Amino acid sequence: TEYKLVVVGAGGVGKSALTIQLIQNHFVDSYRKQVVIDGETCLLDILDTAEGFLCVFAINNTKSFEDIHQYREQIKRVKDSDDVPMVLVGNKCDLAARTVESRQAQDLARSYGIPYIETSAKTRQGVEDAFYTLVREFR
Ligand SMILES: Nc1nc2c(ncn2[C@@H]2O[C@H](COP(=O)(O)OP(=O)(O)O)[C@@H](O)[C@H]2O)c(=O)[nH]1
Repeated sequence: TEYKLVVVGAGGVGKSALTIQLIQNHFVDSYRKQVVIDGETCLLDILDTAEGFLCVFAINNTKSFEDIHQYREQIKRVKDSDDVPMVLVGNKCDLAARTVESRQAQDLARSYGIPYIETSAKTRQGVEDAFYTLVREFR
């Protein structure tokens, strides 16, 4: 179950930090892990890049947010669908240096028909929520 939770974003947004937090539960390749989400026991196979896509930007990195659009166009163009499980993640919410406003990310996730989750991989704030939210978009 559950290919491939491909985690994709601009360098240094926190794709590695988020994933290892999920798998290895510590703040610092592919991973497979049996999880329970809303009662179901399923397998996450997670591709941390260097079926479902976790699209990550950093809330202090404006370029990494504007890159979101290219990732989306490349996803619609490869799955031939405007409904492929995908979640927009605003990482690094623990920082005060926010150049990307919550509303912007949300208005973008809106026009895509996809959820938006603000996260911190440093604190584990909202990490399960982001991945588990990606799985719920399959259902
Ligand atoms: N303050 C803060 N720093 C972070 C967060 N996520 C990642 N980092 C830092 O950003 C650096 C690079 O992030 P990384 O996990 O390598 O993202 P990746 O290169 O896209 O895989 C790491 O040294 C982390 O310590 C976060 O949520 N908050």
